[PDB]
Amino acid sequence: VINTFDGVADYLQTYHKLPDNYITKSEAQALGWVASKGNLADVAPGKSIGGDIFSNREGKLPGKSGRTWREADINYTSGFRNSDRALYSSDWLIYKTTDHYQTFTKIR
Repeated sequence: VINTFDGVADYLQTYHKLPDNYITKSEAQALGWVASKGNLADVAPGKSIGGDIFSNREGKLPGKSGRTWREADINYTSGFRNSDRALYSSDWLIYKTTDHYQTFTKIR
């Protein structure tokens, strides 16, 4: 696998977790992923980067007391990471970005 904007959006809102094909960046690193060589598909077959906390430093996403944001890679299959991300909050607001977190649009 589930790695589309709608499939992961709907899965979160429901199971309140990412599907089984997602791993955090530090877990990928441990398995041998080196960002510079784009080898995630070779060291972690069928997995995608997801579940890491996203700072929202630039305040581009809506803030709230106790609200925390996480990101997940969307549409990834192999090679270097793409520019598509699903941003999800602890209270289940879902935003999408297709331009490396420059802009955001509400999806759930």
